[PDB]
Amino acid sequence: AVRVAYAGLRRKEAFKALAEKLGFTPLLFPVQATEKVPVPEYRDQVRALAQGVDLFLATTGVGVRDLLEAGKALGLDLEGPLAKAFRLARGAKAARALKEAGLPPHAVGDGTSKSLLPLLPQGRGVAALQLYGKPLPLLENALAERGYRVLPLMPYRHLPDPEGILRLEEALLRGEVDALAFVAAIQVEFLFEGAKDPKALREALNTRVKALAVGRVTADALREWGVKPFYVDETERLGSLLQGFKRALQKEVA
Repeated sequence: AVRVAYAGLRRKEAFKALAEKLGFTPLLFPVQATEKVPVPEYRDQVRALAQGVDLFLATTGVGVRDLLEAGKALGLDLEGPLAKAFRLARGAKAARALKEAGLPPHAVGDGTSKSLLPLLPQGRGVAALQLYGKPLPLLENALAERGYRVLPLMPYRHLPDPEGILRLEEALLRGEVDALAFVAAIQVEFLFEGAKDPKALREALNTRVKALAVGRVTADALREWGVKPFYVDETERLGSLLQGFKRALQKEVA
C-alpha cells in the first residue's frame, strides 16, 4: 500500500481516516511543535503601523485581510498610512487582497519573498512587513540594509519541531515514505530550513517521494526549495488532496 505521510498538526484524525478509506497507509510526521501561539506585541505593532510607514510589504492575502480587519476593530485607520506608502506584495494573493482593499500594490514579486529584494526602494523611514508565522531574516535584513526601520506584523507565531523535522527527514531518506502531504507553506519551510541534508531531501521529493501540496502557496514553497510538486490541490481541502492524489496515481498507470 502507498505510504502517505502528513506534515500537519492540525487535522491528524481526518488525515488518518481519509488515507485509510482510500487504501493508503497513513504516516504522521509533524514539523511544527505546537498550535499557533499569539504574539504579545501584535496590538502595539498595528498601532505603530497606524503612526505611518514609508513602505508596506505583504506576504499573504489572508494576512492582509486579517491585518486590515484587526485595524478597523482596534479603531485604527490603516488605509490612510498605507495610501501614502510604497506597497509591495510578494505574490498574486497578497496583491489581490491589497487591490480589493483599494490599496493596489505598486510592484509584485513572483510568490517568493526573495523576489522582493530587487524591488525594494532606496530611502530612510519605516517598513512594515506582514508575516505569516515566521521571521524572514533575509528580507528583514534587506529592508534594514536599505535604511528602513523594520516593523514586523505577525498575529501568530509558529514553532518548528527540530526533533520531528529530523525524524521526518530520516524517514524520507530511508525510504519509508511514498508521498508526503504539506497543508501549509510554513511546513515546507520548516522542513527544509531545519533539515541536515536539504539536497538529499530535494532529490528524494523529486523522484522517490511524491510531494503533495494543499494550495498554490504551499506549492510555491516546494518549488522555491527546488521540489516539483507531484500534485497540487487548488481547492485547499485535505480531503480533495487525497482523493485527487489517488486519481493521479491511477492515471499514471492507465
